[PDB]
Amino acid sequence: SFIKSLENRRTIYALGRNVQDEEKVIETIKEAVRFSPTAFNSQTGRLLILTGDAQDKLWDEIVAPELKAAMEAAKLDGFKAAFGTILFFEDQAVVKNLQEQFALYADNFPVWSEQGSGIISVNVWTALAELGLGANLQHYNPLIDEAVAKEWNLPESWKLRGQLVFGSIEAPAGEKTFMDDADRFIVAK
Amino acid sequence: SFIKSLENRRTIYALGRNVQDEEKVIETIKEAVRFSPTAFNSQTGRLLILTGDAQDKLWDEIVAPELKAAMEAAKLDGFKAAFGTILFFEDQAVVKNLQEQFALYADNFPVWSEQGSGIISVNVWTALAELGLGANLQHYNPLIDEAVAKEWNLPESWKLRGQLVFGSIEAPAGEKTFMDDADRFIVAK
Ligand SMILES: Cc1cc2nc3c(=O)[nH]c(=O)nc-3n(C[C@H](O)[C@H](O)[C@H](O)COP(=O)(O)O)c2cc1C
Ligand SMILES: Cc1cc2nc3c(=O)[nH]c(=O)nc-3n(C[C@H](O)[C@H](O)[C@H](O)COP(=O)(O)O)c2cc1C
Ligand SMILES: Oc1ccc(Nc2cc(Cl)c(O)c(Cl)c2)cc1
Ligand SMILES: Oc1ccc(Nc2cc(Cl)c(O)c(Cl)c2)cc1
Repeated sequence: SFIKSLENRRTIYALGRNVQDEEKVIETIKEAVRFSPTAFNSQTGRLLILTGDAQDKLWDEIVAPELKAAMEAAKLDGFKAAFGTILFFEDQAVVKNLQEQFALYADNFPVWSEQGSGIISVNVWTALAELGLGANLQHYNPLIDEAVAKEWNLPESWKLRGQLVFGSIEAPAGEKTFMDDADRFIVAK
Repeated sequence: SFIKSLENRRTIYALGRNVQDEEKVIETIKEAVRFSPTAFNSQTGRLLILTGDAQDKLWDEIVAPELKAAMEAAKLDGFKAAFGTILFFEDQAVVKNLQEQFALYADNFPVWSEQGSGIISVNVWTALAELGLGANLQHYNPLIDEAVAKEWNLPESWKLRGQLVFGSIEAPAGEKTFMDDADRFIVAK
């Protein structure tokens, strides 16, 4: 069931590279984004999908130095050890064009774009889990933005929002609690 | 499959009240939100689920007058005709507390909350579609916020983000196009 698929998606930090069919994984990532809704069917999400040498490079040559340099003013090995990383962006050129075309909803489009990033991120995350792969979602933006844009020659208008690290599950998810229903759902007739 | 479930979710404007098991619908809405991820497991989403008389009241006694009064400074019948409306909020008290506890990520929590609203909205939307029900997502916030808060005695800290109108499917979804893969997915090895 769909609810079972949602329940099956979890944050998995212990990731490896025991991935059998990388083509199928890419196809599934694309499909999850394709079938996600966005305001005005604006489809503002953009993805950079890194595996292999590019995966090593992101973590060793971009994230680590950026962090070290920032601090001066480990967990990273765990991210690098994964099969890959999906970097999620939102295309600001499209958001800007929507603000111009429909000045009525100018303030809304940035909000709806942010919601859209959440939407495609979890749809991909859940689709990967259905393949038996684990993932975790990181946020080393805005620190790594410029280096990522330069290395993979990305448009300036792509605004980095999240990095979904994914791979084979090497240890189970931890415990998770849930709020009291009564504190977040009200039903009225 | 999960991808099939995503593809099955569509915007349906022609909605009715031919809903067989309202308890099951409510259970499914709750489960979809429960199993959605949020930053720090903060679970900031809040829902007001309106059916029956409350559904009529929202559209006839709140949305319509607020709109008419705003304009002075139809489609609504189509929304009213649905079985119900799920109003999605984000609890600002929790966001504020997170900003205080982890001042390091103060700027992030509002963003992650917005993403979370997108996340739970589409998970519920898709779960409803799996039950054979249709829905559409509206945004009459912030115009109706105060009236909604007063009528259903909601906490001030609940910030209205979206209204998912749902019910039986009375006409099929319209045509939808998709961007070129090449313009939104980059794969690197
Ligand atoms: C919008 C968003 C931002 C998140 N940020 C991070 C993060 O930066 N680093 C991290 O390790 N997990 C992050 N998480 C993961 C959440 O902590 C996790 O989803 C939550 O604790 C529920 O656990 P689960 O994913 O196993 O269901 C984020 C999740 C969401 C939805
Ligand atoms: C964040 C968000 C905001 C949306 N805002 C509205 C809206 O205010 N009114 C409306 O009728 N549809 C709205 N939509 C519906 C989109 O236009 C619709 O999802 C998109 O055109 C794709 O069509 P589909 O839902 O049939 O897949 C919104 C969708 C999303 C994800
Ligand atoms: O209260 C509102 C009523 C109608 C709209 N118009 C609208 C219509 C569509 Cl199809 C959208 O995807 C979006 Cl984001 C907005 C926006 C706000
Ligand atoms: O670059 C970053 C690395 C680690 C964090 N910490 C963090 C850790 C968890 Cl479990 C979260 O749910 C969130 Cl939202 C943030 C935040 C940003």
